[PDB]
Amino acid sequence: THSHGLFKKLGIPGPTPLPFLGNILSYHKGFCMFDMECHKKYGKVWGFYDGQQPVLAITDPDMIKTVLVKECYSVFTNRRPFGPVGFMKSAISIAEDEEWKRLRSLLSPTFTSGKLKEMVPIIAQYGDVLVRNLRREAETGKPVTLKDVFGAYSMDVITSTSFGVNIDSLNNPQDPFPFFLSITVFPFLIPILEVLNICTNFLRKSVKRMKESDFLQLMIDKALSDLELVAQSIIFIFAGYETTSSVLSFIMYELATHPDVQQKLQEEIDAVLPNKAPPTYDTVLQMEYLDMVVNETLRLFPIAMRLERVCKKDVEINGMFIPKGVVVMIPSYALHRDPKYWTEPEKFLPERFSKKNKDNIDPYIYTPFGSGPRNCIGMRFALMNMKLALIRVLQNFSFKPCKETQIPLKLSLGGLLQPEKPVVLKVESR
Amino acid sequence: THSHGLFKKLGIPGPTPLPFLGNILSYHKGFCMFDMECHKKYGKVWGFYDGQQPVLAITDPDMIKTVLVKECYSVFTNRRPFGPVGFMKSAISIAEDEEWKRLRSLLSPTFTSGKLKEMVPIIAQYGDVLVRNLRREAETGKPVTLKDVFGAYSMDVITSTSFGVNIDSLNNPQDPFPFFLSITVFPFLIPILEVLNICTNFLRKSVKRMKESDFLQLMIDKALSDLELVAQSIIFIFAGYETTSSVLSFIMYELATHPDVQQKLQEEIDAVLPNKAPPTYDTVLQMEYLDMVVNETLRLFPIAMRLERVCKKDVEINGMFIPKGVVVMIPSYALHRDPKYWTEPEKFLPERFSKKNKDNIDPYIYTPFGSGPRNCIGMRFALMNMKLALIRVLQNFSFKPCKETQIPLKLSLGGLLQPEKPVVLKVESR
Ligand code: HEM
Ligand code: HEM
Ligand SMILES: O=C(N[C@H](CS[C@@H](Cc1ccccc1)C(=O)NCCCc1cccnc1)Cc1cccc2ccccc12)c1cccnc1
Ligand SMILES: O=C(N[C@H](CS[C@@H](Cc1ccccc1)C(=O)NCCCc1cccnc1)Cc1cccc2ccccc12)c1cccnc1
Repeated sequence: THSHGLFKKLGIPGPTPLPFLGNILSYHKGFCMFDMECHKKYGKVWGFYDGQQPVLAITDPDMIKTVLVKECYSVFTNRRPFGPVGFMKSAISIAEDEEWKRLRSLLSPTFTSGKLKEMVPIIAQYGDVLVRNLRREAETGKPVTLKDVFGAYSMDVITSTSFGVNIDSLNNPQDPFPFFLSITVFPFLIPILEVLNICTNFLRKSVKRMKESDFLQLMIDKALSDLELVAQSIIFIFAGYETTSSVLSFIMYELATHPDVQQKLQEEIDAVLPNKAPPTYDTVLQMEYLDMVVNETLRLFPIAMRLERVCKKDVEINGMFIPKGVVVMIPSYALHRDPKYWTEPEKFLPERFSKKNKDNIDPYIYTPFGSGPRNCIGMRFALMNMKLALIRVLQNFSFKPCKETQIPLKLSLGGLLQPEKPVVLKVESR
Repeated sequence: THSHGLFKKLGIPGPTPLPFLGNILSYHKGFCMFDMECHKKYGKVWGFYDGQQPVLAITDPDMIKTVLVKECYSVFTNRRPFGPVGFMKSAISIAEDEEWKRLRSLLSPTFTSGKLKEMVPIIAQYGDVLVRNLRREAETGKPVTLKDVFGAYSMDVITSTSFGVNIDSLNNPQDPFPFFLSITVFPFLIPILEVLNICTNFLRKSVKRMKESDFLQLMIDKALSDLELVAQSIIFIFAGYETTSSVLSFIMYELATHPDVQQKLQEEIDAVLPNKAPPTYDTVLQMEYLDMVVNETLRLFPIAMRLERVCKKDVEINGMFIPKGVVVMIPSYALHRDPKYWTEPEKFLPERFSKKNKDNIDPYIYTPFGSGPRNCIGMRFALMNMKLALIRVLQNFSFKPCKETQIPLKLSLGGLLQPEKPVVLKVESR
């Protein structure tokens, strides 16, 4: 508990840290409730300890703009060190400084407006596998676990949008994937596990055997290793499955508990796409209410909850001294629910993002995809992927609450932003 | 042994590393013999592994100038990480990047030509305690352990040149101070010990109680903490004792085994200082042969043996790619004995440093005090301290080999550059 006097010195409020543990016992209600409580207890700026690690929480939109944008390349370049990783240290999400800058430029032309438009005719296939897999569980009046049929779709998308492998995700899906804590109170142990190779060889040799003799194309086309190829593929595999399915489950819960929004969305889909027209790249972007629903759900459920940057050297941002080594954190979940910015923040209201009202929204308060040079590189792909899925599903089915549907939806009091009970809804055919 | 293929990839020769251990088993003859052997086996550039840590050895004087001078602030700023340290991480010798740059500027005016000239009237006291402590062990024909009477002098110097405490170092000296290895093959364990406070509180509270209510003066006069004061004091205490005594023992051994040089030096001392005149700041600098003896001894015995810098990012120096994280090492001991630069290098010959021959010496081959911005900050003080001691001792005593004198002198086959057996010589009074 030696370094537990930093914020007392700097005159920054926060919860009193216990020795060794710091303030980690306060995570018993989850990161979200802890951040929402501290945002009320200490105001605009406070600090806590993840073990011996000082973490300063900031809410000033100017100070957030400074960290994420103005001083990204200079001071706030990297996220919190995460280990043990092994060869995955070369992943773009985990790499640091110059190595990250080289990876960012190398992987950036994957999600251009042109490369995304090339994927719309490809994504349109598994949307029909998604509907037909749902039409079976709908003609039988059997409630549907959404994350299963969504994850089956989300897995089909990422394997082909990046590589080209086509699999109906109801036969054998070759893609499998607590203790993830303790690292906080035992980071000294991270370099320890850095050597006993505790990092499966499943795609470590299978994806490594991407002989191919797309994102896989533009890579072999400084330079990039074939393993540097494996680690990035795993990263792009991580997001496009779990994030895509979890948000789509979050959307259908809110569309089920708010039937008025679900119908108003179905009316717009039939308008832009008459006769159940196939969704194209440009017709998806025309739908504004679909964008408002996705934006409002991501406000209530920012699947990242927090944004983090490591302060690599002493700085004085927006009139506040911040010492080297301190982790700067932006409580995305708490800011998305801050009543000082959102009227009735717990209520699902897509009209916050109407073009009449989308101007009263600060882009450093609503940050579902981060901000600055190190934002979510797969943002445009993710939004398009989820929107292409919502259109084809709502064009065919309507969703109603079931007997076993968790109303209201508890968030996972544990680590990652998921529901406690899975989202099960009744599916009816139009 | 995963990272044991770096030099095989780069096409750089070196000894084959065993798993986990790397090449540390080759240290069984000491760093010096290992460096001298590898300098012959692989030529101008080679690499080895300190456990899993790659260390690239360079001998090209241009590449040495690049690392130590041209690219010091940019790439080669810090030495190898050393731990566990505790609060001593703020020491100038251990600090890194900006924190070191702030410490360097803050402590640099301590060893100016003016501040050194203020210490000559102060150092002249304990030189007489050194002579009188020797005159007792000389009027009794009892051989003298040099490092005892030298360390007693060297301890008297550092306590007053920096603080002002006066003690005859034959009563109780309040200054006490293997496993130091393993860190190489167990650095993962360094952050581990970083928390169980394995770093005595002896001067940690005594020197901390430097109420004083000099180097201590110029400190309280960005800013500097009072603990930042303790750590630096300990650093300055480390060098001025052990380094000063060990080199003075190295000099008297060579002056004893080479009586012709010892007399030619005594003749110059009586010339510049007739009637055993007290040595002053300017009379010490006039003595060239005294400088040549000190320089030649430091060639045969560079007490640091090696210079090291951590390559903080990918670079291509003098036409050689060097990857991030690699430790760049300059084998000072091996270069000081390189026959490609020195004629009969094992032979003590102060005439190498005569002004007729001091021009045939490359300053990036002879580096007893390092080079560049991070050179030995206490160089000018150390040379003056040792020279002020040699003058007053040789003005009174002559030294001859004894029965138990180790001839030839074995170097310590262990870690730090010391003799195996201590240097014991017979002392006679002129
Ligand atoms: C609803 C979907 C998604 C959300 C809400 C989301 C959110 C985020 C957030 C908050 C960050 C951190 C930004 C920061 O710290 O400033 C991030 C980073 C990242 N995202 Fe996503 N993400 C989503 C989907 C995806 C997808 C489909 C990909 C496909 C490759 C992806 C790839 C990445 C990568 C590689 C990073 C690391 C960026 C870097 O380190 O340069 N994400 N994402
Ligand atoms: C015969 C006497 C001495 C020798 C041969 C010697 C040698 C060296 C060497 C080789 C280095 C490393 C240079 C490099 O890596 O480039 C160094 C650094 C250093 N020396 Fe000495 N030294 C001696 C005495 C002293 C004394 C009396 C002091 C008094 C304060 C001192 C203070 C330091 C410090 C603080 C550093 C670290 C420099 C930095 O990190 O900026 N040394 N010395
Ligand atoms: O990713 C989850 N935990 C991460 C751990 S780091 C790493 C994952 C990893 C790589 C190699 C070995 C072991 C693990 C990573 O590359 N992760 C972002 C990639 C997908 C992605 C995910 C989300 C948004 N966008 C892209 C921390 C984290 C959480 C949340 C948001 C983050 C945002 C940025 C960086 C780290 C973030 C995770 C979460 C839930 C289920 N499964 C895994
Ligand atoms: O210092 C010796 N071991 C060092 C270890 S790091 C540190 C010492 C320390 C600080 C705080 C906690 C524990 C240890 C240090 O501050 N050390 C240079 C200071 C004196 C000094 C010494 C020599 C020259 N000039 C100044 C590595 C090293 C060796 C040799 C030369 C180096 C040169 C530069 C940096 C590290 C060097 C050591 C050696 C022999 C006996 N006793 C201790």
